[PDB]
Amino acid sequence: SSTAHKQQNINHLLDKIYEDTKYPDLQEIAKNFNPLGDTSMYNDQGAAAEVLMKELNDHRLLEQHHWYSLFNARQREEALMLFAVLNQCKVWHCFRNNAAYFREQMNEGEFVYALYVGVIHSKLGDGIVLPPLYEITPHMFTNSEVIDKAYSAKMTQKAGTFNVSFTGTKKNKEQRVAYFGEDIGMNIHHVTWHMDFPFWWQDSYGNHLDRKGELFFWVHHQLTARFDFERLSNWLDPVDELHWDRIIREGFAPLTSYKYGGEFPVRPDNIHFEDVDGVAHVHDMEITENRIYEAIDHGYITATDGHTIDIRQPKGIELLGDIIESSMYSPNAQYYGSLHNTAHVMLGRQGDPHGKFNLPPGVMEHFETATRDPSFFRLHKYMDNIFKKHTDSFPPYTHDDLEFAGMVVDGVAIDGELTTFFDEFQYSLINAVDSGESIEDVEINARVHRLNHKEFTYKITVSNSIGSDHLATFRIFLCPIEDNNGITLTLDKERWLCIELDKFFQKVPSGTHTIHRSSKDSSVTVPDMPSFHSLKEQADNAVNGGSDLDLSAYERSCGIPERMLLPKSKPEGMEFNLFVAVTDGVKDTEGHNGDHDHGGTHAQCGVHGEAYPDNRPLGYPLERRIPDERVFDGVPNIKHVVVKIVHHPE
Amino acid sequence: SSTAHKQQNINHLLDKIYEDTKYPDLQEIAKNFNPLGDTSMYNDQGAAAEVLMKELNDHRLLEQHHWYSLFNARQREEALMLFAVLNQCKVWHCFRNNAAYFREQMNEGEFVYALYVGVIHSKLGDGIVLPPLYEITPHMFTNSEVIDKAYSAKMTQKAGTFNVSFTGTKKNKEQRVAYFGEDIGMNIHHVTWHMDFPFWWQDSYGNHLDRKGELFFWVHHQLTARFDFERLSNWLDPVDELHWDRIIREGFAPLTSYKYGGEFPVRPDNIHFEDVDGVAHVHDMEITENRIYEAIDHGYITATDGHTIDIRQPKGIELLGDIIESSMYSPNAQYYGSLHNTAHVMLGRQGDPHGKFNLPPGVMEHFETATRDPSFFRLHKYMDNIFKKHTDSFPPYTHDDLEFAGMVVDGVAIDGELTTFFDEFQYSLINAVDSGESIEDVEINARVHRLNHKEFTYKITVSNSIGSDHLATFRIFLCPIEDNNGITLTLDKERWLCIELDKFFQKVPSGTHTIHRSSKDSSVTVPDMPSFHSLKEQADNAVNGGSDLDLSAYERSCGIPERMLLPKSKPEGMEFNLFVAVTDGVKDTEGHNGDHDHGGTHAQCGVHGEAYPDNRPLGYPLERRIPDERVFDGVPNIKHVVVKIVHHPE
Ligand SMILES: *[C@@H]1O[C@H](CO)[C@@H](O)[C@H](O)[C@H]1NC(C)=O
Ligand SMILES: *[C@@H]1O[C@H](CO)[C@@H](O)[C@H](O)[C@H]1NC(C)=O
Ligand SMILES: [Cu+2]
Ligand SMILES: [Cu+2]
Ligand SMILES: [Cu+2]
Ligand SMILES: [Cu+2]
Ligand SMILES: [Mg+2]
Ligand SMILES: [Mg+2]
Ligand SMILES: [O]
Ligand SMILES: [O]
Ligand SMILES: [O]
Ligand SMILES: [O]
Repeated sequence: SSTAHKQQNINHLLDKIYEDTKYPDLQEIAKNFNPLGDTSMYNDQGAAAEVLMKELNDHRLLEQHHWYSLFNARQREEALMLFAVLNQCKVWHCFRNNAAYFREQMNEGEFVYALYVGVIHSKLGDGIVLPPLYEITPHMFTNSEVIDKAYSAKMTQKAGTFNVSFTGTKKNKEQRVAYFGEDIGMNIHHVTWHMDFPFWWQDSYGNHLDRKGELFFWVHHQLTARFDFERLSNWLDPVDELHWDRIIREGFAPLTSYKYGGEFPVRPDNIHFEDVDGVAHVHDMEITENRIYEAIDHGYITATDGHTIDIRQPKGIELLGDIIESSMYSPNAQYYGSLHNTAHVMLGRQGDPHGKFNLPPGVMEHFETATRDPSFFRLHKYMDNIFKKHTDSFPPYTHDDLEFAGMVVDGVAIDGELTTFFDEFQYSLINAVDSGESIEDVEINARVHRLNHKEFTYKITVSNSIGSDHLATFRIFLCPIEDNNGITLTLDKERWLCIELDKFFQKVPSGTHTIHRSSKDSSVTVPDMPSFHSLKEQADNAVNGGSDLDLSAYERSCGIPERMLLPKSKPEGMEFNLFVAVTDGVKDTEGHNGDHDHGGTHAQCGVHGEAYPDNRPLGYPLERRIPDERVFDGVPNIKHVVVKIVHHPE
Repeated sequence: SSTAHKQQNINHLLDKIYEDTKYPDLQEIAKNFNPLGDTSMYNDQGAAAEVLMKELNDHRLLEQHHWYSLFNARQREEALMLFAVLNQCKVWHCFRNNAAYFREQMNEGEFVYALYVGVIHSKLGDGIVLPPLYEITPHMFTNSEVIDKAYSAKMTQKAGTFNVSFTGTKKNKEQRVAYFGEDIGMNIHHVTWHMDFPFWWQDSYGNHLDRKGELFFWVHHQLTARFDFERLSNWLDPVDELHWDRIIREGFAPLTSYKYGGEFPVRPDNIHFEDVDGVAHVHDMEITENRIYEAIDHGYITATDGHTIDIRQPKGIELLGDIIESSMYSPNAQYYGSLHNTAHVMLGRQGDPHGKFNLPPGVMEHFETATRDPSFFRLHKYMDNIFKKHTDSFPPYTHDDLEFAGMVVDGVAIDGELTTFFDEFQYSLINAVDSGESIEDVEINARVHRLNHKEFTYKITVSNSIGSDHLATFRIFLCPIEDNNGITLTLDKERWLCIELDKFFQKVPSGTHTIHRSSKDSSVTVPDMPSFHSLKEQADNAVNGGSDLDLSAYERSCGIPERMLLPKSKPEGMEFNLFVAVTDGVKDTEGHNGDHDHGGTHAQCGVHGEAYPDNRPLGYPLERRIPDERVFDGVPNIKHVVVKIVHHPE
């Protein structure tokens, strides 16, 4: 019931997840605990526990040792039944005991999902650090070749560390950017964002997820823009957008497998979409798309009873994210459907669209794996352009809109060269292999090459010519100067390609002062996850003894990995525009304070258990059309400078 | 150097083929034997050993733990270099020592292939029974799910027997006939036929393979006709033929994996052929096809210098098989290419035709696996129709052609009901899993359901009204009466669909006599292979002690499995025409004797180390057009009767 004991409990529950628990205390609980024995431990007096126990007793739950997809409606419903129980627990012993009990009864994929979102969305989970999913379920992050070497290492009872190479061949130009969507941390960022902001969320679970639909737009806009920056760095053109009536040019072979369920399916190059039995017809996707664009071009969403909901206003983008994803916040799912989530399944199933071949779900049908597929970025550019029609519909900002009166950016510079490189990172495959009973384990690791960069610090010189210190928001973006054809981009053509590097609030005293901000402190990024082995060691050292470790150290798992803050760029160097906008922090943070702690990842992942701290539209001030660059040049609190990034190859 | 010791040596060499040998004697030989140390052990005084050793010493051979395809030109060349050495050994110690030495140096797939064809084509191999390849390399015969359970059984050190189900789902109508092409014995029949009659054979290896090109036509004609009989039994239409300019309707997901190389690739439904980089353009296949048909319709094959080779003669079909397969017997590979073998690769590679995805060869690129793919039978019907244009070009047989004067078939009947069913068969997966060092093995088996039938005996009453006993050939075929639409077939429309059930030579004494022939004695079929475990036990029992076991018991591994002699048919029963032709055995066997032993599989697999014993065209007397059924009805030595086959489901 302390953080050390809770962390250890979670560590134990997630250990060797494909086998019955090996911890005597958890075995005893799974044997003897009755989820219905004392309903006073629940806030709903047992309602959720009754629902799940009835499903269990009627033999209606998915078996153990079976693939699980969050996009599968019934499997999701089953996972959410366990989430609902955990979420109702008043105290930790309820949470732990129900987790231990249902770990041994329910499908492992459902259980892991429910336990993670249960920890994230319950106050009882505060202070717990979830192990990286690439060590809890390594199959979802590790190609089949390396798993086989792990299987071989286990079959032969010999330790080893095995190198993971990217999918494809050098003949496949898309392999040039495999280090983006295949990065294990980028995959954790993506799954964790959706765990923090789930489309199935209903506020009856206990609280509201502030601005979720707009953050849904923004986080995926940033994934798309970041991927395109890697393409530009590797002599590739931007991704095309998907369209339902045109071929998906770039196929994909994941070369990965489920632990149970077989190899992930492949998609050949240059295929037309086919209807997917049990999911949707291609034509249904076109109609859904049309209906969303009808709302955007009408300027209003149509409610279930036909009345209009105005979207010509700052929350319009959020309501659009609600209906596009779609989430349970959608005002009218009967009419607007679920374009984005259904599209994930439509794409994921194109290797077996009629269920003739007994193929498991595609990589697009899991947030753990979706960015590994090149078609992820074609789909999300397509979706991004829907949002962009709405954001482009507003009048361009004026001088008066943008000016922070009395605040001028005199200069922008960086301390330290902008240098990227690849280094090596290891994670454990032990959870992927079968052990027991009464046979000892051996160390089995994967080694991956990952993008990284050297530390740097921004130097932003501002002059506050008001006679008072003022809170300011510093908004930092990296923008392309030229496209892959060497063509110089206008600001209007740059703005939608810019990637967010940082956003922070800082008091600017009167006078001229230099603000320093380290790359490591970015509110866009989070560090590499601590290893499962490290979390066990720290939790065990605390429990066996008694030591209050400041676990309030790790960031969150949602956020672009720190190592991927910068695009790869080129060995010969590339020049980019570093764009800084300094805006009125008093107005931006009204209702959430400026001195308050906002965590390490508020730019795209918000603040755990709090409202979103920045009132401005996501992407401000680049999210509206800029047809006249003179407007931005005339605003003293906006400035961009040219910076150079060099890739250091091996 | 005796059969017991040779069998044990082979057993040891093939044991746990993915790991260094565990037998101390073979380890010593691999360490100390010099293939170039005493050239007097070779018939070529070491020429072949020098070629292979140079390749080995120059690091030019395929690494161990890598996929192998006989259709890969360079990998085949490497395997054949080892075959060439084994084939030159004068005595067994040369054969054994070179096998042991190169087992530890060469790729395991190349080694197994070379060792099998070396045993088959060397007189030193006489009396050896090769273990079934499904136990030597189980990955090539076992779906990935079951291998994973084997991997799990090994990782956990627990014995088990695991059920293999057919690929696909019940929504896939092609799964109705998966028991044909996925039968492990049918796969061994196919690989062994090609090992007995390899397209790479050159007579400089020591002997000629009699009528090989015509047997190539015939064995594949019979595979195609037998598959279509299973389709008819399961309410399916006949397979369509492939065409290079039309879609391949039926895709395929093997759900199988290589031990090294990854999962076998899938082919989606309804794809057009694409050019395959490094293999051929689709257009090249069309041109090759056209050139073959030009020879057929000209009535002659064009030699390299332009002179004509007449094919309007009994050996024409053989020369066509030579140029179509193509084999090294082809008179003009520069012009006629290799339609059939290239088509195997063209089909096999359609999941990755441009090498972008790092996918290993398809199931069509191994004789072990090719019949698992539905497209196998569409390709081979296409090829079969090329041969049929030639065979249809000859004048129909006349009464005088067909009559065996003084020999009448008075009656045809069967002792015993014709009943099919499915039963269970087990084979070991131990060679598929990793062991060692110094850790004990455990029993790991696959259980498959396989077609089978009850024993029956033909009763053929003949009257020999010549005043002398006469040798006769009994030719027995099963022919459809109606197609899948309930339409009654004419004899001309039946004949190409008939399947060979038996062919035997027997002296018919003067008078009226009943000939009895058991289904078990069919010259078309061979029994199930003895298990690797059984072969080890019998060889070990002989070596450790001294006992001359009549190993001259097992048939061969080439031949339709006995269990698959009859089509499945239907639970409600199906009627077929049983066609018996009794022909002049003196003329049919001229040059090969009648009383001589022809083995158990001469109909399609010939006689090991001897000429083909039947002079008639393969398929006689059904291989020419029969436009006038009156001709066959007027021949007393031909008779057909209606028989019923019933399937007994579980
Ligand atoms: C794996 O990578 C490490 C460093 O990244 C290297 O030392 C080692 O040689 C590699 N192993 C293999 C088998 O290539
Ligand atoms: C496997 O098949 C056997 C007989 O074919 C049967 O007894 C057994 O129940 C099957 N096992 C499973 C797990 O279905
Ligand atoms: Cu997402
Ligand atoms: Cu998405
Ligand atoms: Cu063949
Ligand atoms: Cu073939
Ligand atoms: Mg299922
Ligand atoms: Mg290779
Ligand atoms: O997403
Ligand atoms: O996504
Ligand atoms: O073949
Ligand atoms: O074949």
